[PDB]
Amino acid sequence: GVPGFPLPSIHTQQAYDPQSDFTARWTRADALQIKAHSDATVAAGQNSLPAQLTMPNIPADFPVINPDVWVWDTWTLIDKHADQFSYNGWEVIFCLTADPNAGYGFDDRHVHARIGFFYRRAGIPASRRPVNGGWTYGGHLFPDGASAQVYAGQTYTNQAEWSGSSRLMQIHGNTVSVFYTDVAFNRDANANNITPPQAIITQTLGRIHADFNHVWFTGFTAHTPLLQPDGVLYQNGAQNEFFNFRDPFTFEDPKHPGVNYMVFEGNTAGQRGVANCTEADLGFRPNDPNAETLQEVLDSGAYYQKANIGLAIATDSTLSKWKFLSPLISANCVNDQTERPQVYLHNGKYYIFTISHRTTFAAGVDGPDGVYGFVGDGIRSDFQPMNYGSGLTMGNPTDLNTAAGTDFDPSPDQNPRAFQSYSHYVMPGGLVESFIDTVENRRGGTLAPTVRVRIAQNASAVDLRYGNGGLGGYGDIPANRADVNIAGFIQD
Repeated sequence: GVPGFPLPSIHTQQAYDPQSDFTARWTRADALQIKAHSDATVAAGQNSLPAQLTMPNIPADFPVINPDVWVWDTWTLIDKHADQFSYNGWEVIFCLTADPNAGYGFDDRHVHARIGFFYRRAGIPASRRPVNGGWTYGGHLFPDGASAQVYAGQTYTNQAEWSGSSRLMQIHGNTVSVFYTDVAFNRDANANNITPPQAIITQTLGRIHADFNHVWFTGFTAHTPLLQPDGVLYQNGAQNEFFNFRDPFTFEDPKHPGVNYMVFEGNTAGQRGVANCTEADLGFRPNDPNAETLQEVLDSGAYYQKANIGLAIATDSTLSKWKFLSPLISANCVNDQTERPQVYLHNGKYYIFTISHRTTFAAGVDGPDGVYGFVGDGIRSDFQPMNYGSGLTMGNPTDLNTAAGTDFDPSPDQNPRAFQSYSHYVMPGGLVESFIDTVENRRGGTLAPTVRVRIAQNASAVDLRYGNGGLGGYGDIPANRADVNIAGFIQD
């Protein structure tokens, strides 16, 4: 109830059938709360965010995970409940990787990304390992031809492997199903698409292995298209050449064993630039003195920002086949990007976490790059945005009062840590891993210090007593469960 700003929308948190068609809305009313709690008295380049929603500062002299590989979106090996498993004594993490010494600049790595994996010994406290994580690099995760099979006999200039998840299919076996986003591009000489990009959510099954020294994989030769945008629940390339569709995360319905769901980044279907946002996407409470009109918001171009978090359900046991369901959350007229959705269980509630960019917010809505959060009573809920009704869980240190800039061209009046990290993922215990983007005109293609957020109902707070003032050591992505498979172990 903050002076001069609209009240946040009302959200019940009530569960709905996941098969139903109810979509929660991260409304303008909700999102505007961010600038409502942003301290407007700060000096140029100081953090205007509320201190408990700010991520600790990353040091300029951070280490690198590996001097020979660029590393960003990073996940690890999880079961159907998102618990993180070591395998026969090893921790493993899967990364979008790229090559520093090939021709291209950090910012153009994306059309080049390859999934790689790192490993290190399990069961060891972070204070006892190298400053840079101790991660030894295993190489590419997939055999070289294999991800491009999805686009065999189509024409493109670039085909890359974008992020997703790795699921331990057998809690004490070795089958892993990697879900990832198999993208293709057809760029002209100025990097413009002559033809709209393709993103296809893809499964590949493979087996993990480990001896005493060394981790490795087998399989990953079969890459099965699972989902691609249909242009009716999820926006496609024909509709918007800049459409988002990626970041598959799967899980077993906790209240229903056997049934599997997946959550992924999307956009609200339809042709780009259609000005079809509704009073519901604005979500103001009746007679609020500070509400905006639908006509104002439209006139301002906000209808260009049309993110959703999508849902799909596996149509059998193998996770090789899936049906789209109505989106879980839309952010029409609020933000174009809700990346890396995950459902997360805590205290018998359901949390959707997703990350976003300051510069994908719609006109007149404003917030940091970082992690945004929603709570409810089920998989499909009338989700309540976290903290002051805003959705903000943990932003990079940002002055919201001054211009944002970019991770390659910083504005002088903005904070040098606005782009310190991205791709935050919330691990059991509320531990948050992420990659370093920009710290004081130092680009990091590398893992950021793991950090912690205590989560309490519809609110959160960064734990300033985690590790070292909140900073928990670089690349710390720890396993809370152990897969001890003696029989595949002796099969080396």
